[PDB]
Parts: sequence; C-alpha cells; structure tokens
Amino acid sequence: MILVFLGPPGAGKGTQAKRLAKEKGFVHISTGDILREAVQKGTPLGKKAKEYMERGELVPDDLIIALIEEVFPKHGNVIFDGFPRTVKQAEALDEMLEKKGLKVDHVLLFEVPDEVVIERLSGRRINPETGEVYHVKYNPPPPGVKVIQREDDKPEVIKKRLEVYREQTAPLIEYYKKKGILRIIDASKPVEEVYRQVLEVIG
Ligand SMILES: Nc1ncnc2c1ncn2[C@@H]1O[C@H](COP(=O)(O)OP(=O)(O)O)[C@@H](O)[C@H]1O
Ligand SMILES: Nc1ncnc2c1ncn2[C@@H]1O[C@H](COP(=O)(O)OP(=O)(O)O)[C@@H](O)[C@H]1O
Repeated sequence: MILVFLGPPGAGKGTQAKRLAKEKGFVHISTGDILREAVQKGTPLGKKAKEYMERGELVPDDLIIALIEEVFPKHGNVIFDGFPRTVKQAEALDEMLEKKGLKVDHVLLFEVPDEVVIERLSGRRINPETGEVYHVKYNPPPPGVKVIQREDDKPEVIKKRLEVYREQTAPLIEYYKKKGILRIIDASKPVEEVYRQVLEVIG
C-alpha cells in the first residue's frame, strides 16, 4: 500500500507518519527530513536546497523528483510525507509508480485552519540529537531536554510557507479527488484522535 499525506504545514502530517511507520511498518519518506539531513551534511543537493527552505520556498521539482527516485524502496508499504507538493511532482510520482506496477492507494488530506497551523508551527521544537518533534504547549519537551526552533518556523517564513502551500500545493486536492482516492482527515483534533482516523481511513 502507498499513502500520500497532504495538507498545510503544521497539520501534523509528520507526527502521524512517524507513528504509522513505527507501529505498522510503513517506509516513511519525508522529503522534509531528507532535505534537512542533506543540508546538514552539505551535499550537492543540500547546498542547492538550503536557501529555498530557509525562505519557505519549494525546492525545484527536478531536484525533488530525483530525490524520490533515489530513495523509493524496492518493497514495502510507503508513506509519502510532504511529497508531492506540486502538480508536476504528482504527475512524476504517478509515472514512477506505474513503471513499478504501483499506484497511490490513499491520499489523506490533513484539514486544519490557518489559526491552528500558525499555533502548531510557532510552538514546534526539535530535539537536535533525536529528531523528536515537540510542541511548547501540546507536547512539551521533558525537563532538561534542550530543543531548537527551526529557522523556517519563524513568523514570516510560516506566512510564506502558507502562501506557497495555497498557491502550489493546494491544487493537489482536486488532482487526487478526481481520482477517487482523497480521504479527509480532521487534523485539528488531538494527536490520538487523528491517528485513529488515519488507521480507520487506511483499514
Ligand atoms: N516535496 C517537496 N518539494 C519541494 N520542496 C520541499 C518538499 N518537501 C520539503 N520541501 C522543502 O522543505 C521545507 C520544509 O518541508 P517539510 O518539513 O516537509 O514541511 P513542514 O516544514 O511543514 O514540516 C519546505 O518549505 C520546502 O522548502
Ligand atoms: N493533533 C495535534 N494536536 C496538537 N499539536 C500537534 C498535533 N499534531 C502535531 N502537533 C504539533 O504541531 C506541530 C506540527 O506537527 P508536524 O507533524 O511537525 O506537522 P507537519 O508535518 O504537517 O508540518 C508540531 O510541533 C507537533 O508536535
């Protein structure tokens, strides 16, 4: 089975993907995580991607599509978490899967309002050692655990990332709706509840 998690930044897509991968054995493909590790290690991809990400812009499709080809696993169920982000990327994903005898089974659309995305993103914190994602209010780091805020979770980059989401990524909703595989998730609910809905959606 192949899943795509779609929706605004801060919706809780990564948090759910990591849980689903962990408990149910999906391969988690987070273009976010892979890009950040590239940036940190300073690869050709990392150096090229770094500024797009810092500014809240999408990294160019060619770079991402190639990144997906490089990481797509030969076997196993897959969660596409943060990819595709454009219509071009969605077309590429279809072709790539079709060549492998595959297809996207379910697109979970993580619906959540702007005030919730801003609330979620501004309080997001990261454990630099473990990659564990926290939230200053909803799931705070344990006492004594040093965390960081991502530079792209600053107020003005969030604002940009949301315009970019609405401009470039939101058309994917009709794209997958037209195929009859769009599932709606009420992402505004607490973590446990969203996860139950995710499990119910996918069986
Ligand atoms: N599929 C993609 N296509 C283009 N750029 C991407 C993609 N995934 C991630 N990025 C870059 O990485 C940044 C952070 O993405 P990500 O971590 O997936 O979302 P969020 O920051 O909302 O969790 C994006 O703003 C974008 O610049
Ligand atoms: N259901 C939820 N309720 C409250 N906070 C959440 C929920 N899901 C995730 N979060 C928190 O909100 C922020 C965004 O979650 P994340 O999974 O990183 O979003 P995305 O991957 O869609 O950008 C994180 O700080 C996370 O701890």
